[PDB]
Amino acid sequence: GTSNRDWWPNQLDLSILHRHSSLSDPMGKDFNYAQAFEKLDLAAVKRDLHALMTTSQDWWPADFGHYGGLFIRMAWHSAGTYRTADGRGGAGEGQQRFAPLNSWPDNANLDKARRLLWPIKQKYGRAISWADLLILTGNVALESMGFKTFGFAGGRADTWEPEDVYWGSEKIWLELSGGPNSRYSGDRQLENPLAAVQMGLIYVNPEGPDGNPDPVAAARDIRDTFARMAMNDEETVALIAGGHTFGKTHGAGPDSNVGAEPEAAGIEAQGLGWKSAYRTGKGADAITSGLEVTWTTTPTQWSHNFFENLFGYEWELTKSPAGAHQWVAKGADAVIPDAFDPSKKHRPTMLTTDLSLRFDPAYEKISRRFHENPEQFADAFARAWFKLTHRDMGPRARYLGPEVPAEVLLWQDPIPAVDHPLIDAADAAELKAKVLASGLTVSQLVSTAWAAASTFRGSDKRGGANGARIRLAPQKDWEANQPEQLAAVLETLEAIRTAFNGAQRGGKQVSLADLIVLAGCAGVEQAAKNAGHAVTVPFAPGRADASQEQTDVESMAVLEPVADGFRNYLKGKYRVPAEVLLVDKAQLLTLSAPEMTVLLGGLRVLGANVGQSRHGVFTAREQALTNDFFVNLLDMGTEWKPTAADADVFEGRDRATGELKWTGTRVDLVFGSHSQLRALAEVYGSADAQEKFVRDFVAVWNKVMNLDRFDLA
Amino acid sequence: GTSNRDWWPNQLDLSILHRHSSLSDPMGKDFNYAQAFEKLDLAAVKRDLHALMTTSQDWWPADFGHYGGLFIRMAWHSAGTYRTADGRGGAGEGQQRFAPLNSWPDNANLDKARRLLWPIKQKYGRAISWADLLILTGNVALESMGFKTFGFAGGRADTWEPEDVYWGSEKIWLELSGGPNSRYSGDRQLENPLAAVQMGLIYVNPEGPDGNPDPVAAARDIRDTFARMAMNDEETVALIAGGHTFGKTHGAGPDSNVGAEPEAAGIEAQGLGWKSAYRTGKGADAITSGLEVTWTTTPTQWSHNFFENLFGYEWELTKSPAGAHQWVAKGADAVIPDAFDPSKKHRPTMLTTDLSLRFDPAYEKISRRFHENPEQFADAFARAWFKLTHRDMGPRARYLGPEVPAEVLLWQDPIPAVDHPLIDAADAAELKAKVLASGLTVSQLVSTAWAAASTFRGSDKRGGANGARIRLAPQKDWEANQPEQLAAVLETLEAIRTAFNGAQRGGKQVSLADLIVLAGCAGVEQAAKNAGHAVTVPFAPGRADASQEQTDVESMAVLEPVADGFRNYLKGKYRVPAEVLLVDKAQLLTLSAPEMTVLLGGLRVLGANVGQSRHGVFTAREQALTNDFFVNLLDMGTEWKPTAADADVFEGRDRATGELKWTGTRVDLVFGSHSQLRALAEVYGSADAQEKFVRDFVAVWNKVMNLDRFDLA
Ligand code: HEM
Ligand code: HEM
Ligand SMILES: [Cl-]
Ligand SMILES: [Cl-]
Ligand code: NA
Ligand code: NA
Repeated sequence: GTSNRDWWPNQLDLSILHRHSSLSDPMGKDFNYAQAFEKLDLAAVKRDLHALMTTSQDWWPADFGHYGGLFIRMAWHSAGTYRTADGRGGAGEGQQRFAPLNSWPDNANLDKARRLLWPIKQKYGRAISWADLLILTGNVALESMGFKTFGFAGGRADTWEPEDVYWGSEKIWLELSGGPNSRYSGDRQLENPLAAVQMGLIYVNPEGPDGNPDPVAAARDIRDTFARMAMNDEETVALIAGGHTFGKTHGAGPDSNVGAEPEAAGIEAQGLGWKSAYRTGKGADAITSGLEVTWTTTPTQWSHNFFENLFGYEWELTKSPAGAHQWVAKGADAVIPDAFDPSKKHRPTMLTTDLSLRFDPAYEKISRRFHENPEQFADAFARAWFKLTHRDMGPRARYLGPEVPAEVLLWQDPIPAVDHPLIDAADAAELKAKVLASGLTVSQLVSTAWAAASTFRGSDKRGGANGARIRLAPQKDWEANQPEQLAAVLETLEAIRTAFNGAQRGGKQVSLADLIVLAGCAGVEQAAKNAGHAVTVPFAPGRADASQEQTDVESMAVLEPVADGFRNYLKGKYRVPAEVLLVDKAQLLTLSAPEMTVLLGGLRVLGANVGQSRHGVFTAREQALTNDFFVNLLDMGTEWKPTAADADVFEGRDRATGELKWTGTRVDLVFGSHSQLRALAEVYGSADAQEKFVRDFVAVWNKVMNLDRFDLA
Repeated sequence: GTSNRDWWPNQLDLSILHRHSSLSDPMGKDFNYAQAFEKLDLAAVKRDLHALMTTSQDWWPADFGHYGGLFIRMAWHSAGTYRTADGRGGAGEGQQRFAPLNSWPDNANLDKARRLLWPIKQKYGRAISWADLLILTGNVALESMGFKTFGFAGGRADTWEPEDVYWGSEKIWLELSGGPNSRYSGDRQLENPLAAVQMGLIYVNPEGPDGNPDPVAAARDIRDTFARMAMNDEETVALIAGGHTFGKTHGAGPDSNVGAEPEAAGIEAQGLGWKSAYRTGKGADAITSGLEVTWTTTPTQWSHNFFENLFGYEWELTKSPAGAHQWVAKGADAVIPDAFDPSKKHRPTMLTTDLSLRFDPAYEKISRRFHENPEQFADAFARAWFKLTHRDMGPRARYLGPEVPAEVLLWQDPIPAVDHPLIDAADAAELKAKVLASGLTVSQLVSTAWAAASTFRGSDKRGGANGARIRLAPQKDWEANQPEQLAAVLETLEAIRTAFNGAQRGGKQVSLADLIVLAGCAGVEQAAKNAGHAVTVPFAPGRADASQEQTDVESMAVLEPVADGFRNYLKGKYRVPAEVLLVDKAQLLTLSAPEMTVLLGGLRVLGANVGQSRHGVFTAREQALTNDFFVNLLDMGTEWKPTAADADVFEGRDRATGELKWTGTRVDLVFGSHSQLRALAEVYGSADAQEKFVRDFVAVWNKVMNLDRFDLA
């Protein structure tokens, strides 16, 4: 059946903005997962999970009699698709159970692990999400084997369809680099926003870079991918050594014995895949990655044997039974247990990528300290495992249940507690009046609040106006934020705040974060008034102000908007058309197409553009909140042509006279071109639409202002 | 960016069932288009449309000074995508303004027509939909030019994204037959459900079949395609001769002058396409189809000149200026006006397909009769134009405004008025009790009501339980409907009805239509009681019984379910996998994936299967309303394999014992395979879900029972 994507393969795609509708959701519209989880008997689930670890099923027999390793692997893959560049991936939505992740080659046989979990998911039903369960299972596996975890938070609600993520352009699973859709260029530079070396891998190739078994060069790939998942050297060493304390790899026979991945398998396979023709197909004969490595003498017990072996032996290159490169300690005795035959033992083995921890010089220092000081290794691994599995969960206010760690970590972008009464409605009105009396303009007010709030991304729930991090490094100096203009606005708002707080009794105070938002609300109210409409913009206090010391500057970098079509801003020149970047930003802000459309057309005429550019400012009453953008954009009396200077800027001239009326960018003019967006623009540009425009604009503005307000959830 | 569709191109696609969400819709959730239209001043819109007809715009100058022809073509094409096979296409959703239809070659320059309408759309806003406006504008064009229409109904709500329609498999626009994705096979047999001869055409090729200019062979294609659009010979001759009484074609220069269609055009084209490099590119120089024909001496006025010319001359084959085949009148004088130069005239011309109306023997008889009796021609064309443009609108209860024709037509599948008091809640309880006392079983009561109601399709809003057409030819004899069992149930229900109606005072009576549905309700109630649950199923009376004479048997044939996954029924063997057919039927029924899931799992355990098949009946308590289907389908204790006899039937055996537990079809087992469906099955198969399953099932049941109930909208 030929589709629109087939006829017009480069048209913009809006269906990313309408995923996750009420239509696809089997739960009622009022279902609240946090309420369900908060009444779950978590202790009882964990007891069930404990028992499962050593209850072997014949259709996928447990190695060593214990599923713990398989489950740690499962939970680390659940979390391990995360990319800091856009916050997509991670464990937070349980996406491992949907395409394409359920069928990535790095997730081979995790379909078995997920299936083992069904009886428990079934027992507790909607009170524990799959997303929570994958992670909880990994924790319980660690605990069952003697490892003390740092804690666990619930609150990952399940999702019901695949997320739309760019995982790369290769059309072949695992394609080595250098092909026609290579994700590398230059001196081994991986394209943003990717965080893996080959399509269908979690991070790196366990045999080495493009299969070359050189630990040193494999370390460079480890470091790069891990950094693109927000982990530094110490965290990376702790995570890899920690995880490979447990279990084993599977490569009992040649890879060609393994059949179709789950999305390709027959219907009778009932959602499982990688069925193997090698011997029994499972257990002692299992083939997963094609490597055959068991790291430690006690694969079902926490120990410090991974570093004892890594440093204690000299290693030589050998091949698994499937032909993959791996390493053996030939000088060793057969000290490693066999997974099923109590009468067999094996020599110690390692992956290329494990040897990286000893032969990369920066890693060796850390490895050695963890070898000599295994308590430091256990503490690091516990912290990094928590971070790994909670990195995309958002503000601590979303964390549920009795096991949440009390320690506040810098990576969580922490917000201080509020310990004082909040402003009320009359106070908000008085502050809005003081703000407008200061001389700050509609444009200044709207721009500053937009800049503060629109760093939010729903992918990992980082960013937003809570914290007032706009006033701190590095946000204050981001080019999009107009650093000198922003400094003048913030100074005036801070003086207002100081005056208001100084006049209060009884501990009542307003935060700067709240005032930035409220002042943007005043700007929108005044814009509506400029257009002859009295409206009240809703405003919810309770934001707090974070300090510089509570703000990791390096980790904030990935939130910098380099493209923000809402402010007609592009930091430099990109391969991807600006309209594509606009939809991407909309998806991250959780906006539908209609909400995107209303919001942009309003911001244009409020003076939100960076630099006060006239591009898209299709009004003669700037700073009045009207539907002028759409009425003028859709006026057939105006003809548009790309400029000679810049093919991405367009001039709109009167069709009869040739007089120049407006200029625009691709972001502006897509609303008059794309057939779905233009149908939207038509609604808002019609003669009956002034009231609808204003209401829908105020509603989306308020949505944006509240994106990180999980304290009010 | 590689997608799931790329990796797994034949995996089932559920996003068709979650199109048209509240997310993509710019109107608020409570917007009611019928209420908006009812307050429109239709007389005012029509005056603006009359003015527009002769308000020529320089960017697309009106032929003969009058856009009427262009607009009739625009309306005919809006309605002309309709296929009786599935009810998809047609004018009823305004899909002409979206991909792919906005860019079909046959809709070239209709983007201009649509744009001429924007000032009117804009003026009236939400009170007139694009979908209604296209049709209204065609009617007003006809009226402007002297032709009295039969009527007009409003009520076509706009839609906001492309509908998912199978338009064929060709990957080349306009591809001639016999290619790798040929829509023809055999003795020119067009594949169902298609109703056009080439990809991107409305019906036929105006040059002739695959471009060969034989009017007789063209006639065969006209007859077949028009019959696939629900028109017979009389209506087809009236429509083609009526339409080509007006206006002209456009082929002033070679097609190679015309540029990108709208979805491929640059952003500066602002939603328009087919920009031409030939001379001025418009007006006297216009290129649309490549043909250059003007049919009549008065192209802006209704006349009898089409048939005078058709019969009055002998025709010679010639070429337009673009090289296309067309016909010219032998020895004729230059009597046809030029569109722009009052000093030029032209000889009469015709398309191959116009000559079909004279050279096909059956058409010639009709054409002659219309030539001799032009009042018969006028009346038939009025009637046919109304049918054309309203065929997908559904029951008359949907028709809005002051111009709706009072005459009831056979094609509207008319339902008689109700002229008596309706049963109340006490009466409903009394009838449900008599139904349960009669001996009829849960399976019989559910099956019959399913059969009556599940004929509805939302594509053209035909079918459903109103009417009690299940008791008439041809529904009573459909294989899916189990004709002998159906007759036994109808006999018992009719005796209950007769007894009930005979005991009433005043004119209170229950229709058989209502009783069929009420009796199904009772069956679901009894099923829930069998499972130990106390459930009341909602019921809305008000259906009436249609007569056989109000039920066109040939037009009902296209509603026969040849595949009905909900009854585990497949009439024969199809190219398309049964799961694909299931989703297609769910889309027709307007169900989401969750609704499809709940409904199928319930139907299976209630005994709705055709033939009492055990396939999918995964319960030991048939006729009790439980979530057994899901709990058993997801039990990993059972292993599934395709049978030796039939690869599309599967056996579920105890994994440890080998004992046979169940059998299933692909429709059954897709719920345990497809990763989105299995996620849904899991919610309903969980230990906390029995009550939710029951409630959700009763809701979807009632939805299906009410699909055609536009008298309660
Ligand atoms: C450089 C990073 C890493 C590489 C290349 C990698 C590579 C692999 C490979 C190839 C397997 C074998 C899969 C099989 O054949 O069954 C695996 C197993 C395992 N990995 Fe990793 N690993 C990485 C990091 C991690 C991390 C961060 C964790 C967790 C903290 C982890 C935990 C495990 C566990 C527990 C297994 C055992 C699975 C079982 O017992 O079934 N690994 N690793
Ligand atoms: C066998 C069926 C038909 C064929 C093959 C056919 C073909 C065509 C073509 C090729 C054009 C020229 C397009 C252009 O170059 O501008 C056209 C124009 C038109 N047809 Fe048809 N047609 C069919 C049926 C219809 C019907 C059912 C109606 C309406 C009831 C219709 C009314 C129009 C009118 C009004 C125009 C004139 C457009 C103008 O003045 O711009 N035709 N037709
Ligand atoms: Cl994601
Ligand atoms: Cl459609
Ligand atoms: Na994420
Ligand atoms: Na339709």
